[PDB]
Parts: sequence; C-alpha cells; structure tokens
Amino acid sequence: NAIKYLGQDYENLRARCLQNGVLFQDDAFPPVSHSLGFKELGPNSSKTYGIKWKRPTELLSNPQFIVDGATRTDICQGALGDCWLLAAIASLTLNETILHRVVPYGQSFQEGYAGIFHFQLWQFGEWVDVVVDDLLPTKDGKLVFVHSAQGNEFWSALLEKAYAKVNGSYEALSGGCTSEAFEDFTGGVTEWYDLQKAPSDLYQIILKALERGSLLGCSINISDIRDLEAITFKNLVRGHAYSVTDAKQVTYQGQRVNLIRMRNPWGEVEWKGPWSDNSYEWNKVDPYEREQLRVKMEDGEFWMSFRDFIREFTKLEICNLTPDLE
Ligand SMILES: *[C@@H](O)[C@H](CCO)NC(=O)[C@H](CC(C)C)NC(=S)Nc1ccccc1
Ligand SMILES: [Ca+2]
Ligand SMILES: [Ca+2]
Repeated sequence: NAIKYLGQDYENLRARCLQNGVLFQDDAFPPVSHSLGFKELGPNSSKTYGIKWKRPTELLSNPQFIVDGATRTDICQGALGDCWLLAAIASLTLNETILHRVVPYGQSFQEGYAGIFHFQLWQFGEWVDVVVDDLLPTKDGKLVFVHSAQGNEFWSALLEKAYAKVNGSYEALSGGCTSEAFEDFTGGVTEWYDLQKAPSDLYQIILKALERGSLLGCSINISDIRDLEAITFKNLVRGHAYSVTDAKQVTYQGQRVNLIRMRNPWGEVEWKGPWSDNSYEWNKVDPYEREQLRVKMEDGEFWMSFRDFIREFTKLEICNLTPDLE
C-alpha cells in the first residue's frame, strides 16, 4: 500500500535492470556533487576532496546487506552531523517489527541484485517506498558516512543514503532533531522531557515506553555553538544525539538503583562516570545482573544511574508507536 516516492517503482525498476543486464542508476539522486551538498559538502570543500561514489561490489568481493541482524552496532557515524538520524536508526533496531517495515526483508547483493535497494519512510501522513542505487561516497575505499562495525555490511549506509535522498542531499542531514527521524520511521508522536524538570514518575515512564517498543533518545542542550560536540569532563558529547537503549534496576549493596542505558551513534566515546563499563559500581551488584547487563566493550553504549542521567543530560524524547488519530 506504500506510495511510490517520485513514482519510482522498486520491483519494476529492478526487473528492467535485470532484463537489460544493467545496474540501476538513480536519476532522482545521482552520484554527483549536488547529492553531497553545497556548503560544507560543497564541490570545492576539502571535506569532499577525493570522494568517489562506489557500489559495495566495487569495494570488496562479498558485500552483504545484513550480517547477523540489522542491530545498533551497525550504526557508526561518519563525517556528517546526522547524529539525530543515526540515534533514531539505532533505537529503531530494538523493535524487529518496525525495523523491517523501514528496511524490508529479502534484500541482497546476490538473488535479484541489480544495484537498487528500497526503504519505507512515513512522510506527510503516508508510508512511501524510496529506492536508491547502491553507489555510496567513499574515500580511499572506505565509506565516508555511516558504516557498520561489520566492514562488509551495507543496509545502514543505504538507509542513510535514502534518508539523505528524501531531504535532497547528505548535507541537509547535518544538524537536526531525533524526533523528526523517530516520526519518519514510525508514524508515532513524540513527547519530550526537560530532565531538570522531570516528573517524579519519569523512570516508570521510561520503563513502560521501552517495554511497549517506543523509541527513546537523549541529548545535552547547548546554547552556544562553540559547545557543539564538545566532550565533557566525564566524556559525554554536547549538542549530540544519543539513543536510549534500555532501563534496568540493579541490586547495589542490597539497595535498588535505577540505571539507564544509552548509545553514542559514533559507536565509540562513552561515559566514564559511575556505572561505566570498567566502573567500580559493578563489583557491588548481583552477579546475575552484572553478567546480564554489563558488557566491557568500546562500542559507544554504556550505563548511567538515572540520578546522574537526569543531572548530565538535559532532554529526553519518547516516540510512541501507536498515537491517537488527531
Ligand atoms: C549530531 O551529530 C549533530 C552535530 C551537528 O553538526 N547534532 C545535532 O544535529 C543536534 C542533535 C540534537 C541536539 C539531539 N541538533 C542540532 S545541532 N540542532 C537542531 C536542529 C533542529 C532541531 C533540533 C536541534
Ligand atoms: Ca549487523
Ligand atoms: Ca561500552
């Protein structure tokens, strides 16, 4: 039932390319400099020096669309300020159902491969099917923008290309709002929380939202752009979207403590305060919980106590997946 974005028809385009023995070349979002940007990603910018658009097949012998699931570890920001989109994609992967509504099953660099992929976005009160060819910006044989921790996996690179396409170029994605991407991925409605004015029931709100599969994001508001992406003393990033990926209570020295888990879409650079991966607090928790919850890995994902979280972060976004009609 999805609208064909720009009347481009995924199955017909793929059937024709296979028939004519060619690879799709997307005339609606060509491998050219207007698709990158005009300013920072302008043609005469040093950011775009040496960029060549390459298909994943031109990059290695065995490219894969999905390796071991479409999971949040597949989301590692490249040279673009699209943290807000990426945080929203990492959150999306927590619920398999809505994930694969955005990223339809069956997509491959083998069976049915004609250099064309497709994704479904919610735009102006309807689901739309957006195609892209798989020419991607690379420099020295490496992806410039989003990439997966798994070097041969391409679904997230292609999803971000499709989202850049609906916005006109990659550069349109620099600076934005996690909610917008949450809504584009879901049809949901977003409610936001000022963490310095949190309702006394906010942790319960978080628990229930994550149970129901809603998308959660958080950030440290900046009011001065010299603070954009500043790293804090405890290794948070300012003006930067994180994904909220879990909320669990632990038994710490016999006491119950509210923890919250989040993920920097960079795929690295984590909190170093209490509850961090190598933090001391973990030694004092139930060993079933420690083994269940704590992973010692530089992967961008970490825990904080809810107490520290509502001190350090300033904004929480919750996207509800089943909104009321109006
Ligand atoms: C994350 O990589 C980027 C870096 C910008 O170059 N940060 C943003 O896009 C932030 C993300 C928020 C704080 C969650 N948003 C910005 S800079 N501005 C903005 C624009 C539109 C709506 C809200 C916020
Ligand atoms: Ca994967
Ligand atoms: Ca970690």
